[PDB]
Amino acid sequence: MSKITFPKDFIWGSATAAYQIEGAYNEDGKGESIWDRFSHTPGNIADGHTGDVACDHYHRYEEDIKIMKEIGIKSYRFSISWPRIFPEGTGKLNQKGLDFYKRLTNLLLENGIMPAITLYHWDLPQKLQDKGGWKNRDTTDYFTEYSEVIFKNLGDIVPIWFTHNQPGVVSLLGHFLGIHAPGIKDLRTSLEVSHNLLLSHGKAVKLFREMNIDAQIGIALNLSYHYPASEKAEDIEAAELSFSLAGRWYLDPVLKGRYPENALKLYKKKGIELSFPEDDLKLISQPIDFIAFNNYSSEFIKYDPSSESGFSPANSILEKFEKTDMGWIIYPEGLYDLLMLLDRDYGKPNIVISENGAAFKDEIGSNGKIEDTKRIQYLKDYLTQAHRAIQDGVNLKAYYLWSLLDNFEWAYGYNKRFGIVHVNFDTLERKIKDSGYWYKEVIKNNGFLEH
Ligand SMILES: OC[C@H]1O[C@@H](O)[C@H](O)[C@@H](O)[C@@H]1O
Repeated sequence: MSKITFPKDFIWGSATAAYQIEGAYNEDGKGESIWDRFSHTPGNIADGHTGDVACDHYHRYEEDIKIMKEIGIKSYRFSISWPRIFPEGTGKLNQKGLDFYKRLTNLLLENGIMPAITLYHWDLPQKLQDKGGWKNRDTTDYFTEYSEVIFKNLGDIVPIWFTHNQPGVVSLLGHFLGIHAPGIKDLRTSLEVSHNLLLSHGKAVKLFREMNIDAQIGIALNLSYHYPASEKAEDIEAAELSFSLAGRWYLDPVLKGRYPENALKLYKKKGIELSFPEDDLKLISQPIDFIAFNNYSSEFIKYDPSSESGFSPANSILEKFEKTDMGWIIYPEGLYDLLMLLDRDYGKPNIVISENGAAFKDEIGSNGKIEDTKRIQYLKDYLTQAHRAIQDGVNLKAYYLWSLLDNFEWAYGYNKRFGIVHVNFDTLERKIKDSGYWYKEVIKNNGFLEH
């Protein structure tokens, strides 16, 4: 037996996103977002599910905060719905939308919970999409004007700020694969969108500094460790390319002020040679108080000479792993290896785990309990590896469990449950899962026992 104890001031949190939990999609003057439009189009979401009602958090936030206080989370990461603030993306401010998040933040503080705000978690106002969306560079200024309203109203009571959540998913799934809003399918557009997402991050950070906000700001990137299939140089180079086309396409601009050259080479080979102003990468790499990342699984990559990419997943390795209800492999060591790479490659930054969690099939037993043993095991195993990285010198400051509530899992709808709290989407009843009660004790004890 060994006792696992995290650092004295370690921040234990849980995370949600506005569109995934709030509902009230057309109430109090809120403007239509691209995810309203995407969800209302048949064939885009599993089972025709929508985020129209979701968890109805807009009306039940007081119950959800009381649940947060029972579990004892020290920080709550949520996102603000831009179209609740500016229904047209710019123009007239909707005070009613503002007052919602002002109230929500105030009750969180009154309940001893530290708020942590994501400014952009994919709900772009549809009016801005009608003018090109993130393909239009003007949208990066509209985002900064919206951030200024939030910074002015909440900046000096919210200690932790995330500009963007997973720009790489917005780019890849929303603008190349087209399976996320706004449903666009064009490689060049998705790369222009990637740049403008990053540029809006840099503009918001610059504004954050110029407003002298007494808080910390960062960005939340989707990151995984990409393992080479072997120690042969061809597989290492293949995994390096895979990473630079995924999370490192955003990591390197943010922390080093340059796109990865090996990924640029590939896009040039495909016929796409990118050209952005010199100062754009300066702006993108504004110093940030921490780097934050969402991690769930790991990749395993092999050299694939006859393919266009030059690499492919090492399926013979991947089939040895257990999988979650999402079909993702479970490999806890991948979180240690990822944390150690962040610490090694980027000058030992302060690091925040803005999301970690797992989806499993949930069952409400005859006792009313949800005995989600596999979810507990996932979290405990991944947290053990995060603790290991801390012992080896990584400046990991916070851990946000995805998610507080079962919610709208984008194109999967309500078919995938990530919560430590079960939500019945027909009755809106909340039931804390056994994983929620486990986390409650982890927080109280600042860790757990390993047998
Ligand atoms: O797949 C589960 C989660 O993926 C995350 O990386 C996204 O930020 C969440 O919005 C989503 O619910």
